[PDB]
Amino acid sequence: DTSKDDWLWYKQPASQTDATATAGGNYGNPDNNRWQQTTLPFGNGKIGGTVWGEVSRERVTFNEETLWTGGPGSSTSYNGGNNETKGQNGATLRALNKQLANGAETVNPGNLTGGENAAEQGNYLNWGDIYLDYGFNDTTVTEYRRDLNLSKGKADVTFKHDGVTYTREYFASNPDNVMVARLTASKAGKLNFNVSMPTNTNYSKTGETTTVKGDTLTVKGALGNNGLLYNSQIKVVLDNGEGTLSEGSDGASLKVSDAKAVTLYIAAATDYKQKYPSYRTGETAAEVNTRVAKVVQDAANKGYTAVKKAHIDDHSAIYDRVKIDLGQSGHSSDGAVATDALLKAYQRGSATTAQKRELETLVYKYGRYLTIGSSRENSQLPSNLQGIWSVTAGDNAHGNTPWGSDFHMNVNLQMNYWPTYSANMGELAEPLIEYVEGLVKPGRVTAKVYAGAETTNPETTPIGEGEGYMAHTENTAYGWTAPGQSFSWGWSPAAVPWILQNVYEAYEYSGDPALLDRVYALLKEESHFYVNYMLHKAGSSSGDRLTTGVAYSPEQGPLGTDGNTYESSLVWQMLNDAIEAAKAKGDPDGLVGNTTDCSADNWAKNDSGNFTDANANRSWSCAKSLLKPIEVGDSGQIKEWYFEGALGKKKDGSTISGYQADNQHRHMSHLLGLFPGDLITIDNSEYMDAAKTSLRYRCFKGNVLQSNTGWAIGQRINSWARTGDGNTTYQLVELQLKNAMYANLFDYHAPFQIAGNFGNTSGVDEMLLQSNSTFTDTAGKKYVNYTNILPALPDAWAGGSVSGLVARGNFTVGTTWKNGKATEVRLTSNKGKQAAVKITAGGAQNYEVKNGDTAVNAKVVTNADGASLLVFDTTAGTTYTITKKAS
Ligand SMILES: OC[C@H]1O[C@@H](O[C@H]2[C@H](O)[C@@H](O)[C@@H](O)O[C@@H]2CO)[C@H](O)[C@@H](O)[C@H]1O
Ligand SMILES: C[C@@H]1O[C@@H](O)[C@@H](O)[C@H](O)[C@@H]1O
Ligand SMILES: [Ca+2]
Ligand SMILES: [Ca+2]
Repeated sequence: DTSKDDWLWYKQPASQTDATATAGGNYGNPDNNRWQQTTLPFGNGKIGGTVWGEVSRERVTFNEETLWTGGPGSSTSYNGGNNETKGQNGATLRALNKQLANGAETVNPGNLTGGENAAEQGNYLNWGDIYLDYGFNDTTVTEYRRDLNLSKGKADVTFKHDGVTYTREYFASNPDNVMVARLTASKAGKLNFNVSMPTNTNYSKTGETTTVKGDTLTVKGALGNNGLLYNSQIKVVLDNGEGTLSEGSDGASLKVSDAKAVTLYIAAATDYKQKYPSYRTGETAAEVNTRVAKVVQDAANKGYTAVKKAHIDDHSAIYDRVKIDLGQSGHSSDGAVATDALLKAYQRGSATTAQKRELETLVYKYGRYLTIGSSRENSQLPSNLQGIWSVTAGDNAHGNTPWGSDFHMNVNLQMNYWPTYSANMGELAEPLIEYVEGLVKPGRVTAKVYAGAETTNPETTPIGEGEGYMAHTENTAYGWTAPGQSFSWGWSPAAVPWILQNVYEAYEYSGDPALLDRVYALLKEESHFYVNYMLHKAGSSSGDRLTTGVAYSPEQGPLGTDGNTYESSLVWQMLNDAIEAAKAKGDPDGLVGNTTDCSADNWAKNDSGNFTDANANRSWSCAKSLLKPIEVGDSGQIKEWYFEGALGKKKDGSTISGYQADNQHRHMSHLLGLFPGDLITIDNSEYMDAAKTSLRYRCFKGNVLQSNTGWAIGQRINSWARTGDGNTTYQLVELQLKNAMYANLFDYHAPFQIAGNFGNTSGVDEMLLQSNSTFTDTAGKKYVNYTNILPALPDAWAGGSVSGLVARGNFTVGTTWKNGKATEVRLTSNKGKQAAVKITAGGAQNYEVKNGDTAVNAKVVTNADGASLLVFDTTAGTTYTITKKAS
């Protein structure tokens, strides 16, 4: 019974599905454009398919997460893009900073660049395709449907051809490390097809072979760019013997005749490893082949029913954690509409309320689905710009694949991991944590070359004990931590502080001690790096403060300013978090310090880069207090640059060079303290009005809401949510759905970029629940990371319910509301932490707490603004119910 499952579903194959939305760069080929707008993704965090659902020549576009060009072996001098001749072991940066300190508003930052060789950078590759050719004379069908069952983690295709009902089922199992295709024909003798696996023609190879052994084909080779070994295998299994399984008449296929029912077991691997400097397992071609062979052998020995059960079990265990009911229709509703038609209706303004709710909740749920498919606990790599799904390939960076489908760390990679915790998929953040840990070794090289932070043995010094690791915007599978070849996107060292927010949240949401140790080690060394090498006393262009020196604000404005709001906001957050992590550990390193004898003069350095006063206070508390990251400009906006006057102008009325004149720059790099950070909050709201002014300019021309890239709308959804304005937040949700989603619900730039799918999920979470702020009651008592129920509920969602969301401190949160106000909150304490609960839609002072059959003593505390929390002790594993006071 699949009647209660969430489906995306279509009444026609990918080839006949609407692909008329903006294609974007790199998708001028019709077939590639069709791919990104209309195919349905599935994956196990490692391998992925995108299903076309073609009646005759069926196609599943195929990926493996580690098929990456570039890195060691791409040249004989691979050093992660670092240009020693430009960086001069920090000397270049030190001299440019002195020019800024001496009053310059900008400098020529041309030698703060690197990463010049595109072959060394490399990119993510589409592996190729699986073709299942049914031979058919005509493609004439009835009762056709293709779907993606998000609830069971599988794709389905069904049609009736010539009296024969055909079925296809595809999934990729994490427990058994295998992709499965189940193919059936209704009447015996009537399942005939050829199975092949061509690799993308557009990457170079060395010694590729397609081979047929038993019921198994193997494509096998090495990448020509870097020697990376790849191997994929399809094992065909006819149902209990019946059918002619023969080698294809071209040596490169397997032919099935006169079945019945078939199960294909599909597996793939490379010899990649996240292991600096070699990035290889050290396997031979023959070893890779044996490995891959086992996975399909074992899958085949388990059999279809067993592997399917284990996959659905594993998938639904994570997928079913969160339920949402806004009064949506679904695939089983009377009058149900296909997903492509629903999208068109929503865009037209012809969709009913129920259909609008169906699209909004489907998109929400798809962001959770896509996380499960691209980013599992045992993935070798986090989700990239496209998750794990791509059709394009070329050897070099900045080539055939847009932005190399890379790890883009000046908003996109961060966005990928915004909903991971709040949407109850905490374990799925593990590959991100490992990736950032993976940046330490190569980033120590960058830190040395560009900022003069030398770790004595960068390969064997534990994380936390080195001098610092530096990385920038464009990153890869191979420690490409160098700044890019052009400064005006390439230089962004605060990328690391930022991604460390995503990493630190793993601890904030769980309270796990093992995670605390890992996040502490990362924060300690990056905080060390900034304090000792990056920060300097600002010159006159940036006022009285420590700044981060030569800066670029992603991705507009002047090149090489004396810090900026982006870097200062992020370093402020990082120090805030480092201090919190140190405190949770007992501050065993004595690094928190204090603000006694605290001055930006404490950062004076001699010619060598050693501090003039070895003993001056440069503690984490001191540095934090000296950043002063937020300044309000003459349009009442948060300034993006410290010399800013009115919006996008200098104090003299001239235009800020490189500022996007219509005010709609996609990035909002100066508002990171509002979201995802904790600098500007509803409780600490000194700069809330300015953040809202800045947001209005970045989203509106007068009273008219502007479109933008899918990810940019996604960040705006989250930012507006943190302000408490549900109505404006919802307008941005509608905008994203109308203007940045293809028929397959992939978010687009254009072209397809997955970050906005993840940002949508996060944004909806922040509407319904926030947990990042600090409450101060009238007596000065602080409640950090209090649970905020319904902080930005739109008037459009008058009633509904949600369960399974996660708040910081490790609480599971369900809430039911009607007439715009909470009727029940269910709070499950997972760690036994003291609860502190705000009910924004209703007022917590009007409610009371129970533990099953008993009343809980909850204290009502309020602040200056007449807002209240319910404050109560809890025990691990207990669910508390909060309901309106009853007589
Ligand atoms: O060259 C790498 C940088 O590309 C920027 O994206 C450009 C894109 O390459 C160009 O074709 C044009 O259309 O504008 C885009 C945005 O300016 C990235 O934004 C930057 O991060 C680098 O990847
Ligand atoms: C993946 C890329 O990330 C940043 O470079 C943005 O400025 C681009 O517009 C694009 O979204
Ligand atoms: Ca992955
Ligand atoms: Ca926080």
